[PDB]
Amino acid sequence: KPITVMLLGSGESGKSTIAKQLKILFGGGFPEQERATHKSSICSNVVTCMRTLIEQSAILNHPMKYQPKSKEFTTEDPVTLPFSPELVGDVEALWADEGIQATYEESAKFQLPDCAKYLFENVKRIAMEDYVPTEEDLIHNRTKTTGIHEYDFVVKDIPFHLIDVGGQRSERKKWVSFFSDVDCAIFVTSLAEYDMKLYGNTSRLTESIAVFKDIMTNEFLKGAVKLIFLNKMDLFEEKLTKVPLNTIFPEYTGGDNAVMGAQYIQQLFTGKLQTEEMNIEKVYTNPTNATDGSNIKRVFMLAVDVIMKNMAANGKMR
Ligand SMILES: Nc1nc2c(ncn2[C@@H]2O[C@H](COP(=O)(O)OP(=O)(O)O)[C@@H](O)[C@H]2O)c(=O)[nH]1
Repeated sequence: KPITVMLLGSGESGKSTIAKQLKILFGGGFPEQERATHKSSICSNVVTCMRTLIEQSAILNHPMKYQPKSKEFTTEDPVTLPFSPELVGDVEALWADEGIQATYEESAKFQLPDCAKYLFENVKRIAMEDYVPTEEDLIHNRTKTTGIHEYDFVVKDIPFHLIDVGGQRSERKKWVSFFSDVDCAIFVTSLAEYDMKLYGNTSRLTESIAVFKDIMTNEFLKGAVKLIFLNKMDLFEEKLTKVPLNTIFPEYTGGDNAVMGAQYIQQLFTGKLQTEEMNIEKVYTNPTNATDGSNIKRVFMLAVDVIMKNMAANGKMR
């Protein structure tokens, strides 16, 4: 029987990106027909993300040199099926325009999907008539996984079964207790959300923390190893330079140091629990960059050993 792993997290923690990444690395990836289903949302995101920046450049007074010609940037209507011929061209001009670039740097804050820059840098290839999304596009594109995804992979000749629990907090609860005999629960959280508000909970950070505190006391998850992926370490490093951590936690003295800062956030989730960073009741932690296949491969590897060691010591095996 396969080793079972359950992914939990808040929204926009990147847990769905982790799951696609493991299917690519250890599953069979995604076949052309599965990939082609993502064409419309990717094509749509190209336009909507850029409308966002144009609108924000007005709200934030960064005048534009360039002026869009295409049908697509004269309307708020949903995005049609084949792009107008001029769409490609003015996406490239727009992204190179001084005012748009200035607006992009003030990304904190309005709400710009993480995939924006990737979409723009890839527009020549996305706007082609015969374009079929690649696995890398699927990694970077934003999708809403209304939540219950299963699959199997193998790692170093050992069967794994992955349960990806999505949905509202209210249905997430339903599924956690449905699955029996889970060997490992992986909690994913976005480091870059430390400054984002909400309104029960006030901020994204406190909402994630309370989710995690659930996992730690959930009686159906006793027996399961608890791992935390502090995700979006890349985004967090950079974000720290525009929104310093002590503007959110004035009781913090570590400054620009993304390592010390990630630890500070990590310690807010784990309190008095014993913890262990896999990079050299007990909670294992590791920062991650889910859009980096190489990073997720190296990191899940450490994880397999932690899961195996633990199971051996708990009288479970294979
Ligand atoms: N830059 C960066 N983006 C990420 C990372 N992890 C996830 N994302 C992005 O976050 C967006 C949505 O995250 P998603 O996997 O759908 O979250 P979930 O479904 O709520 O668990 C996608 O556009 C991803 O490309 C990361 O480590 N780095």
